[PDB]
Amino acid sequence: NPYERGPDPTESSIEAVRGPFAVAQTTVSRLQADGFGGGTIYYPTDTSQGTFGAVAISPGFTAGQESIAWLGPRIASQGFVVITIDTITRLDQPDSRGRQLQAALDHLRTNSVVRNRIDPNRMAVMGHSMGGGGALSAAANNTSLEAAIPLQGWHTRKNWSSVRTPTLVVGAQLDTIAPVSSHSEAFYNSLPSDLDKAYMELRGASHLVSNTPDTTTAKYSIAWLKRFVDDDLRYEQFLCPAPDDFAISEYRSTCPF
Ligand SMILES: O=C(O)c1ccc(C(=O)NCCO)cc1
Repeated sequence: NPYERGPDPTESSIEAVRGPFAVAQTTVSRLQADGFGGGTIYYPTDTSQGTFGAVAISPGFTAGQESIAWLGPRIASQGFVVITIDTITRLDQPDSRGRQLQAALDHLRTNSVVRNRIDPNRMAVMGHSMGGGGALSAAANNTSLEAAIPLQGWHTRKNWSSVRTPTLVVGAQLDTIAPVSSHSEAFYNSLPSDLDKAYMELRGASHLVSNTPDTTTAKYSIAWLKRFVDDDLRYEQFLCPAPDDFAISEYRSTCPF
């Protein structure tokens, strides 16, 4: 596997706030951005091991970059190019949010500071609440995406039988804004039964768990991005079987992958 980056993983390594790769960040202004409201690109400086996969993360309704900013460097420090985006308007709906995620990804293909650091064939999308519903719409409109992770996602669309991208559904047990029963779990159930997928429910968590550094959210999101954006079979140990975490209230997967 030529896409493997960094040393072999442990529980502490996937839990670390910053991984091995030192990270730097560049900004894309609202004017510089074609198809989204701008954002911050986090990237590893060490290029000696090769290019990295790309990840785009979207915020929720009326939210901006800082609700998801802590995910940028945390994920990128494991060996990824991560752009956290602002939406074009504060009221953009989940279908629009999936486009701004794809436009942010495409913008990485031609970004000057990053395009030499990116493998444009291995990209993933992420999002909180409506940004999570957008992450599903971006996968449902681009079967070449390698991973999708809606974090407490929200969407009026319940049937996702057209997603072909390995998807990690992260719901919050005590979510009232987007309850897992009618949202997150409904998304996992309508995904293809043969798709490499997994539903993870965070114990005692509200809708706001992703707006602040949550280690459980970070560790499994890293494992998913490794196993699927890098095809890194070293990270399957953390997904198959069910993780032993009190932080996880429920878990269902298509393991082994
Ligand atoms: O971001 C929020 O504060 C928010 C956005 C949308 C709703 C809503 O109307 N969803 C009903 C469908 O379950 C609620 C809260």
